[PDB]
Parts: sequence; C-alpha cells; structure tokens
Amino acid sequence: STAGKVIKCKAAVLWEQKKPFSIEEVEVAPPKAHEVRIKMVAAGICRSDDHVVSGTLVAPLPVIAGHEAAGIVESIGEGVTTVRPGDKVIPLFIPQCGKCSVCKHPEGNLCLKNLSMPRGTMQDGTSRFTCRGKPIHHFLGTSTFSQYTVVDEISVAKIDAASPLEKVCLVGCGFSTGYGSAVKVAKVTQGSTCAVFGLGGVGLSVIMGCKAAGAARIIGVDINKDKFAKAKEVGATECVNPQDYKKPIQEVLTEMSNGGVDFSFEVIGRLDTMVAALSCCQEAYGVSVIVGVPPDSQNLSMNPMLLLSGRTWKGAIFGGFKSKDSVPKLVADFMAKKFALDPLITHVLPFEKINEGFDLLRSGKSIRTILTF
Amino acid sequence: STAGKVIKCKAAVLWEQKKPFSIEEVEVAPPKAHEVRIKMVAAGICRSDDHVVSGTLVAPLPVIAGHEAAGIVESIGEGVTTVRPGDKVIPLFIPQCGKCSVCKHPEGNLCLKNLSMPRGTMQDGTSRFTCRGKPIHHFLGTSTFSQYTVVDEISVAKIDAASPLEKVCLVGCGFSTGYGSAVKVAKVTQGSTCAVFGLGGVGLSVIMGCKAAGAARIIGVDINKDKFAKAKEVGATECVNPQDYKKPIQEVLTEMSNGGVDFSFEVIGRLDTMVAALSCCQEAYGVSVIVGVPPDSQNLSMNPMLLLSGRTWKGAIFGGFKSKDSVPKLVADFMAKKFALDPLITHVLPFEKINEGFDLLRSGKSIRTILTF
Ligand SMILES: NC(=O)c1ccc[n+]([C@@H]2O[C@H](COP(=O)([O-])OP(=O)(O)OC[C@H]3O[C@@H](n4cnc5c(N)ncnc54)[C@H](O)[C@@H]3O)[C@@H](O)[C@H]2O)c1
Ligand SMILES: NC(=O)c1ccc[n+]([C@@H]2O[C@H](COP(=O)([O-])OP(=O)(O)OC[C@H]3O[C@@H](n4cnc5c(N)ncnc54)[C@H](O)[C@@H]3O)[C@@H](O)[C@H]2O)c1
Ligand SMILES: C[C@H](CCC(=O)O)[C@H]1CC[C@H]2[C@@H]3[C@H](O)C[C@@H]4C[C@H](O)CC[C@]4(C)[C@H]3C[C@H](O)[C@]12C
Ligand SMILES: C[C@H](CCC(=O)O)[C@H]1CC[C@H]2[C@@H]3[C@H](O)C[C@@H]4C[C@H](O)CC[C@]4(C)[C@H]3C[C@H](O)[C@]12C
Ligand SMILES: [Zn+2]
Ligand SMILES: [Zn+2]
Ligand SMILES: [Zn+2]
Ligand SMILES: [Zn+2]
Repeated sequence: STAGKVIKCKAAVLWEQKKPFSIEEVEVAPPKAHEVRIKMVAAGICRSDDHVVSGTLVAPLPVIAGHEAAGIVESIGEGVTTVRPGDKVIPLFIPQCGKCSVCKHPEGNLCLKNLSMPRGTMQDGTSRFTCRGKPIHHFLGTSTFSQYTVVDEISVAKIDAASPLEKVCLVGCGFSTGYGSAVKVAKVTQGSTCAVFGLGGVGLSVIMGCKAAGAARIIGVDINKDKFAKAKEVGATECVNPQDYKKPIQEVLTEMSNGGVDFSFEVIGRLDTMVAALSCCQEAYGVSVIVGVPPDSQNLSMNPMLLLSGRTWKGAIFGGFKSKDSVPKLVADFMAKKFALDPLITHVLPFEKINEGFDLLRSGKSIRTILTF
Repeated sequence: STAGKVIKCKAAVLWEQKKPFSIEEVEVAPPKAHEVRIKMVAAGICRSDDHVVSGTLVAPLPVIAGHEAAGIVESIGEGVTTVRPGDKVIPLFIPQCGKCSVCKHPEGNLCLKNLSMPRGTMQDGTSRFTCRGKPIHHFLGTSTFSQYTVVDEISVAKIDAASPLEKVCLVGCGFSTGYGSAVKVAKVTQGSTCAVFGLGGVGLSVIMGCKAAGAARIIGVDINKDKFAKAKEVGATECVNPQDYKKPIQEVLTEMSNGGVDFSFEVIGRLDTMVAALSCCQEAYGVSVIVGVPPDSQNLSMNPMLLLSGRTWKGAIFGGFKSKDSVPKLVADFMAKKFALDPLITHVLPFEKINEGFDLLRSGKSIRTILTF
C-alpha cells in the first residue's frame, strides 16, 4: 500500500510570517524507527498556530504547523509498540517519554524530550517533509496541518476506536489545556469564586473545569462582548468587558468578589492581563494561573509585593496533564459523556479552507474551527 | 499600681530616616478596650526594622519600631479575655481576628485587620505614645522597642509561663518566618533539593525547616562567605558565593541540581535575586518562595515563560502561620526541644545599646542580636 513509501499529499506550508498558508503538495517520508505516520482526519485551529504566523511565537520557517488534531495510523516504523496501523490517535504536542525525571515526578508534565519552538524537527534532528524539493520544518513534533504527518512514538497516543475525530481533536489541545488548568493546576475548590480572562476555546474550557470543580461564581472577562453568551452557556455566572469601566479590571474584580477572587486564569496572552489576573486574586490565599502565551521578547513588569502577601502565581502547559497517560483517558471520559465539546465548535471547514479558518479566528468570529481532511 | 495610669518609660524613637534611634522618655497610655499593655523583656533586631531606618520600608515618622519580641502583661483593658497581668506573651505583627475571610480560610494568614506600613497606629487609628509634645506612631501594631508597649488583643499571644523570653522572642518573627516558609508555604518534600538565598536569621530558619522536612540537599547562597559556617551547622549541605562565579547564580544552581532545584527561597530582599531564585527552580515543577522585603515602589521585570513551563511562585508573610494559633504552639515545640534557637543568636546587648545592635547587623557580623530591657 503506502507503507514504506514516500507519500505525496496536500499540506499547509507556512513559508513566511504574516502571509497566508500555502496549500500545496508535499512529500512525506515513511516513518523511521520509533516513528508513526498518521492520516489526519480533523485538526482544530488554536491561537498558538496563529502565533507562528504573527511572530508572537518564533518558529523556524518554512514549517508545517498544526498541533490540535486526530487521525488514523497509516504505518509504523521499527520498534513501535503503543500504536498499530488502523488505530485512531491524537498527536501529543508535549511528549511523554515515561523515563525522564519530569515524567516520573507526580506533578510535572514538561517531558525533557519536548521539542519546543527552536527545534523544528523530529527527535532525531531531521525532517520528514519536503516541498518543491526543499526540506520543511516540523512544529511541536506534530505538524498536523497535512493530510499525512510523521511523529515520534512518545508524541502520539492511541484513543478509542469509536470516537468522533472531528470532535475529540480538541482533546489534543484546547479543551484539555483549559479544563486541566482549572481542575489539575489551580485545583479549583467547591464554592469558590473564579475569574477567567479570555473567552476563546481555551478560556471556555477553563470555565467548564471551574464549573465541574463546583465553583460558585465564574466571572468571564473579554473585550469582545460577543463571546459572553457562550461563556454563560458553559458556566460563567457573569461576564465583564474591561472597556466598559472607568477603573482597571483588577479593581473591578476585587470589588465584585468582596476582596479578591479565589482563582484567576489568564487565557489571552498579554502581559497586562497576566498582571491584572494576579492582582485580582485575594492577596493572602488567591491563586492565579497563566495559560496564555506571552509575546516574544517582552518582559513583564510587576510589583513583588503582590506575591509577598501570600498569592500563588503559576503557569502550565496542556492543563498540567502528562500527555500520553491523559489523552486516552480524556477521550474515554468524553465517550462516557463526562464533558462536552460541541460548545467549543463554531465552524467546520474543509482543510483546503485553512486560511478562511484563521481569518475567522483573527476577526473574533469563531471559537474553534475544525478542519476536515 | 501602674494599672489605669500613664507610664513614663524609655523607648527607642526614630525621628528621621537614616539616623540613629533616640533612647527617649516617652509616655505610654493605659490600654483601652481590648488592648494589652506589656512590659517588654526581650526584643530581636530584624532586618525589617532596619528597613524602616534605611527607607527600604516607608513608615510614618516619628515611630517606635520593633516587632520581634516577648514580654509580660502589665495590665489589660476592658473586655480582654485571652491574657491576664503577669502572663508571658509575644506581640503579633500580623493579627488573628478569627472573623475575617482570611482568618476563616484554611491557608491564608494575612488577617484583614493587619496594620501594615502606612498605618502607624493602633487598631482604633490613634496612638498610645507621646514624646516631646507630640504623638509618636506605632509600627505593625507592636512597637516593641519600648520598655512598655500597648497592643490590640488580636495582636498578642499568651505563651508558656516557663518560657525563656530572651530566646522565644525569635518566634515573634525570624524563626517562625523562615521555618514556616519551608514547612508550611513551600511544603518542602523529603529527598528534595532546596536553594536558600540569604543566610541571615530568616534564611538560617528556612534551612532549619528544609532539614526538618528531610531535604536531601540544601544549598545556601550568600555574598558574605562568613555566613557559611553557621548555615552548614544548621543544615546546609553546601554553600555558594555568587561572587566566585563567572555565570549568574541561577545558572550555577541549575547546573548543580542537574536541571533546577525543587524549592528555592529568596530571603534577602532584592529584585534580581527574586527573579534568580525563580529561575533556578526546575521549569516544570519547581516552587520558589519570596520571603525577603523588596525596596519600596520598585517593580521587577521577568520573562513570563518562566512560569508558563510549570513553575510556581509565591510569597508569604510570617511563614504562612496564622499567628495567634501558631505562636503558642511554636513556643511549646521549643520547650519540647523540637527546634533550636541558640544558633540564631550571635550577640546580646542591653536595650540601651540598640544602636550598637543595628550597627552589628549592618556590619555583616551578626545574625540576631537580642536586646534585654
Ligand atoms: N498553556 C498552553 O498549553 C496553551 C494551550 C493553548 C493555547 N494557549 C494560549 O492560550 C491563549 C488562548 O488561546 P485561544 O485559542 O483560546 O485564543 P483565542 O484567540 O480564541 O481567545 C483569546 C480571547 O482573548 C480575548 N482578548 C484579547 N485581548 C484581550 C484583552 N486585552 N482583554 C480581555 N480579553 C482579551 C479575545 O477577544 C478572545 O476571545 C493564547 O495565547 C494561546 O496561545 C496556551
Ligand atoms: N516575609 C516576612 O514575613 C519577613 C519576616 C522577616 C524578615 N523578612 C525579610 O527577609 C529578609 C532577610 O531578613 P534577615 O533578618 O534574615 O536579614 P539579614 O540582613 O540578616 O540577612 C540577609 C542576608 O542576605 C545576604 N545578601 C545581601 N545581598 C545579597 C546578594 N546579592 N546575594 C546573596 N546574598 C545577599 C546578606 O549577606 C545577608 O546575610 C529581609 O529583606 C527582611 O526584611 C520578611
Ligand atoms: C505549548 C505551547 C504551544 C501549544 C499551545 O500554546 O497551544 C508552547 C509555545 C511556546 C513554548 C514555550 C517557549 O518556547 C519558551 C520555553 C522554552 C523551553 O525550552 C521549554 C518551556 C517553554 C516555556 C516553552 C514551552 C512550550 O513549548 C510552549 C509554551
Ligand atoms: C510583614 C512585613 C514586616 C515584618 C517583617 O518583614 O520582618 C511587612 C513589610 C512590608 C509589608 C507589605 C507592604 O506594606 C506592601 C503590602 C501592603 C498591603 O496593604 C498588605 C500586603 C503588603 C505586601 C504588606 C504586608 C506586610 O505588612 C509587609 C510584608
Ligand atoms: Zn494549542
Ligand atoms: Zn519524559
Ligand atoms: Zn482576621
Ligand atoms: Zn521581622
């Protein structure tokens, strides 16, 4: 079949910052030892993929981006034991080698084999993609905006064969990150007051986790008032737009919560909202979690007295989940109806319309657009 | 005999920043409702009292500083029920009203009735001290650099009648703060690697707590190498002087710990060491606690990606302990030989030689100087 052969297929190649993805033919090499070649079925558009196009994130170009997705194994290289041809899988943008000291720690999830922004390759340092005869870089070891991709085994998890890939691709990034940020990283408590800054796909998933944790109050914060209705549908008890007030938003949230909230989340990616989210939590016992990706080459300025009083400030990737252990469990929980993903899906488009999906996100009109291959 | 009447005694008044304390005759009013007048027996010289003199901390002047101390109750105002004349007590620079949101919270200890720097008075907004035809401000509700002081009842804890006050005054600030920072705020784990920046009285107490928690490695960091022998006596496994290295201290500690420490503590009061302490903790699961007091009105600058990878940054006052509940317990623990205080006392002087005590601290030769009244 195609096993052992170079596959020619369609992919979305980003050749330059601030330009449209180029949908064109690429050559995908067969998998080497401990690698998995996957036929993609659905991919979501995450704001971090847009960060590569705007320069917010600096990744080596040209590149095949995409990290929130699901597909079916087409073939495996020598030594693969955790997946087989025909299995439904989700690529893991943070790997889980299971042997490093972070993988063995009870709370860490940033596996030391992670391939972050500067490392635009597979684990062996090379690429499996060619376009117009030129080598193309990988992204986060996943590169899912392609009809076929090749990933390292520690970067892929087998999931339930009955799951709907057009929905569960969100477990690869958006949903898990927000939900885990509330239930695992902040460990929101029953009856608490939470403030969530940013009501995109990840922020809505933080609201779902605060509601599942039993929070009594969930204040959504966004400058785009069109995001409020969906936020309330999934759990927000109130929504506030910072542009409607004469005072800084942290002052407004502190007054609203009678002294500061128990848990706050920054799910935007701005330095001023990271500082405001910290400030609006209660000065002695509040907890603030940074989920948004800050702008490249910019430092945050803050008064350390905000921490000395007793606040906890922390960040996390992928909701704190150890990726290969958690993604299959999250898909099984979805199959058991333990959470819902339809509230995050506002648009469905064929993969070929990827640029239209990115323009929907940039214009503020969508939450998650799912691309179907 | 002195109950209900003004007491004329000596106190150390600070009339101007960067000047010596003046031992002067002051008038101490009798205690009003729910107030306790205390005969001081011993007071420790903490670097935060020196911060008032240097301008690192801004407090309304003139002022009677002092907040680490122990004494005996001389008289009680109307309604007092938790202490009686003749009881040994430790003034609490952070109160425990028992009724506010923080006091009712399981982890929080900055009671909403705390009198911080701008609030140079008793709880009722007035002063009990007069000197040279003028009212003198209080400091942290305690003002212990006086033969007699008056404190609100939510700011005083009764302790064991057989307690050695010349030693347990350190439970009023340095010891408790450092020890709690490790065992209650950071919750140091057995077998972990800790880094302690600053080896003064509070840093040595942090080392005592990390050793009590079973850390496997405790790295003391100080630019004054004369502080290393005592740090190793109380538990440090190694000491490093940043001046001996070409690289910044956070990189040195990251290498020493093969990727970052589990727990780091800033116990100095500098913006750059607060950022260095956060950077030297492990990027996915490290915890950094800010204990030092930074300079007034100055923000720090940092890369938020230090937190997005998974680090936790927090600060705490008085080791996270709820004060009225914890001070008597810590004194009982001292009487039962659960911890030691002599390692922190390097010098003893009469109260009349307070300026010499501050000169000792500023010269780098002392850890804690205990003043006897
Ligand atoms: N930590 C992680 O593992 C991880 C995973 C996913 C996404 N992310 C990051 O999380 C952030 C959210 O991702 P997303 O896909 O939900 O994005 P999104 O663009 O869909 O949502 C961002 C929301 O922030 C709102 N917003 C923008 N500026 C604002 C301001 N100044 N004040 C208040 N609201 C404002 C926008 O209106 C929008 O609704 C991004 O920075 C993304 O890169 C981090
Ligand atoms: N959070 C609280 O509740 C609390 C309570 C007590 C004290 N404090 C603060 O804790 C800090 C320590 O107090 P202390 O009484 O132990 O003070 P201290 O002056 O005895 O000790 C500070 C130590 O830091 C060292 N130091 C200075 N600059 C340094 C540098 N660049 N690198 C490495 N080491 C350096 C000094 O040599 C010294 O040994 C002070 O800022 C004080 O205000 C906070
Ligand atoms: C996981 C996320 C992209 C996925 C997404 O945001 O949707 C990426 C974007 C920026 C990345 C971070 C930046 O490259 C900065 C850091 C680089 C270090 O080598 C690892 C942690 C580090 C903090 C990275 C962790 C993780 O790879 C990040 C946070
Ligand atoms: C407790 C400590 C003084 C005693 C000690 O340092 O030894 C004092 C010095 C500076 C004070 C801090 C500063 O006044 C800044 C903040 C003021 C807020 O109103 C309470 C928290 C706040 C963060 C204060 C908490 C506490 O009163 C501090 C931290
Ligand atoms: Zn993402
Ligand atoms: Zn690993
Ligand atoms: Zn209280
Ligand atoms: Zn002190």
